[PDB]
Amino acid sequence: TYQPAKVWTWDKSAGGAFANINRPVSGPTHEKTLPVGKHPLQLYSLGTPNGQKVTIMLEELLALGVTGAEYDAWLIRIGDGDQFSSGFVEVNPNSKIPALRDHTHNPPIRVFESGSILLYLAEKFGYFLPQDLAKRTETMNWLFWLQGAAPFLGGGFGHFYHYAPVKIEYAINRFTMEAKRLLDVLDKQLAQHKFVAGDEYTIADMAIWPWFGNVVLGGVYDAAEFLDAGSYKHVQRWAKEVGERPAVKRGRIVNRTNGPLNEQLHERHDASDFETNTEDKRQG
Amino acid sequence: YQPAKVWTWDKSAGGAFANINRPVSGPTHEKTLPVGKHPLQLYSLGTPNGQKVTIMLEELLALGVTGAEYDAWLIRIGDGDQFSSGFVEVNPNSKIPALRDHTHNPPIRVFESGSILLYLAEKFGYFLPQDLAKRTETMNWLFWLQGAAPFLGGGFGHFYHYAPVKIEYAINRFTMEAKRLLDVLDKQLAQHKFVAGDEYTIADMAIWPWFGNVVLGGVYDAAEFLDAGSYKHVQRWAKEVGERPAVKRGRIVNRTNGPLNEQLHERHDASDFETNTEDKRQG
Ligand SMILES: N[C@@H](CCC(=O)N[C@@H](CS)C(=O)NCC(=O)O)C(=O)O
Ligand SMILES: N[C@@H](CCC(=O)N[C@@H](CS)C(=O)NCC(=O)O)C(=O)O
Ligand SMILES: N[C@H](CCC(=O)N[C@@H](CS)C(=O)NCC(=O)O)C(=O)O
Ligand SMILES: N[C@H](CCC(=O)N[C@@H](CS)C(=O)NCC(=O)O)C(=O)O
Repeated sequence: TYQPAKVWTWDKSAGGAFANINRPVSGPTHEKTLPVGKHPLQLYSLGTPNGQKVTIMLEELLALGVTGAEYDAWLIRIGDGDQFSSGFVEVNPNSKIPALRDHTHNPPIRVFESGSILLYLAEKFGYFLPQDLAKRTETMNWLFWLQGAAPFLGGGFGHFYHYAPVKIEYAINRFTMEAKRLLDVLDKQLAQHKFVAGDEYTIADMAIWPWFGNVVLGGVYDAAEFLDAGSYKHVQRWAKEVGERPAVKRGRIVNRTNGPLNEQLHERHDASDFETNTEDKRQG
Repeated sequence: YQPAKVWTWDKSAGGAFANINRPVSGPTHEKTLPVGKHPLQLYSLGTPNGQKVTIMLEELLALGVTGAEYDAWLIRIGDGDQFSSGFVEVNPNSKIPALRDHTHNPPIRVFESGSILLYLAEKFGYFLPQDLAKRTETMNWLFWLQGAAPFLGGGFGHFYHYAPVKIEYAINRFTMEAKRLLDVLDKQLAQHKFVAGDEYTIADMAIWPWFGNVVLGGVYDAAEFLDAGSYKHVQRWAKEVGERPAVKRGRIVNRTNGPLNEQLHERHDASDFETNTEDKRQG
């Protein structure tokens, strides 16, 4: 019967999902400077649920004509360890996407953590975060909630249900029960409010949709049936409402490398890229 | 064992926190929350997440910010107090800490410890830099904490410490990550006195009760396992922050175990630290 050691040590031979990238130590593995484009915002990211939050926000800002939200979204393949380049570590020492630099300052200001990037963009431009203190505070409560909940959905439920090479009943049960509890909190909130934090769409919706909205629409971990996604009537209503917004349809495909080819735009350097550079146009 | 097509909730599970954990949210009983005389009403327990907030409130009072006066009411999460109707009304997620600011009508509810730290920093104007670069870097680390603690607590703490059955696969996954996060923090503190820069902020208050106390042996009985003495900069900073007068006080609010002089079950007036700690209630 297994007993932990007095002092944990790393077995590099264990293998398994993300074996090639996960380590007990942080920092750079190689020297590479990040590319920088002509736009004021430089984003270094991948179209996972956390990258999508940020590119949905950027697209929503552009739809309101916000010229300062123009951006270059450079692809960082986390499977290849691009997050451990010297250049990437300088923008985010935690080596996770998304990471952004705002080049309208000197020196440029780095922003890492998807939730921090959403708050930074909301404050910078003044949209998608209410002015009223009570409404702003509710919006922040739900944004934080997501930032504290996604780790359970991804690092817990998604890991054990989808990626782990061994199906562990105790861990699947613990993390599926919690993912359901979180969906239930979200469902009972959306029963009473059009959007997560109230009557208006905010950065809280943008943070939550790529995780909880996509999970119930079948888009993450092949888990909608296992999670009984159809039982969360109000999550479904809201996930379809937010998912149909034109800026969400564009934001959700930026830096995306899975799904239908016509729903992948591997980098974004101008608005016209959506017309000409999606992966369905690059098959020859 | 193979997962089902659709997960169903069995009982017969009696593992750690199995008696409070459910796949559904909402109240288990009806009870109103107590309300005291002070402007800020806190409903919490002195776990790492409660301590973030009581530290901030004590730091603000140390600066003479009288509007941070607070009632810190005890919520016993092991008794299901987080599932009363009154508690669900302040935080529909049923976790502590949760706070209401009764200087508004209706009072403004604030839930998630990181949301509370931000709300208080913005309300009073302390512990969140005004310079945009420094402000942004403080928020990066605060959000980093809020996204990292789930792995330290609901992963590492759960599988290493609380679960009586030690599941090697899970313990290796979450220990590795705990150490990676410690190393991030150590490499940052190698270059900076506080987590976000030169000055103490809400980011230190968020991170200390988790990563600071883990390295000092205060959480999960894990310092040896984690090789915590290897993170020299986390140790330096953890000791430096722990010496702060307001940290010494904040860390004991709503604590219900440990030495008697390190337990103040509720805080309802500043003199409670002199009169009403569990050691002083000894007759
Ligand atoms: N708390 C984070 C989590 C970010 C995150 O988990 N990014 C993942 C991809 S979605 C990643 O970069 N993983 C790289 C790795 O684990 O090495 C945030 O909200 O930004
Ligand atoms: N993301 C959270 C987590 C809060 C949390 O995990 N609270 C725990 C105590 S430290 C809790 O109330 N647990 C009660 C339960 O799980 O039923 C926050 O930062 O406030
Ligand atoms: N270090 C990895 C990389 C995979 C990954 O980073 N997953 C992301 C989603 S793409 C995640 O669970 N993020 C948690 C969060 O968003 O807080 C792992 O072993 O789980
Ligand atoms: N629902 C429980 C209760 C235990 C609990 O709430 N743990 C807190 C620490 S006291 C936690 O890990 N919080 C995670 C966070 O702060 O994000 C669990 O099964 O993990």
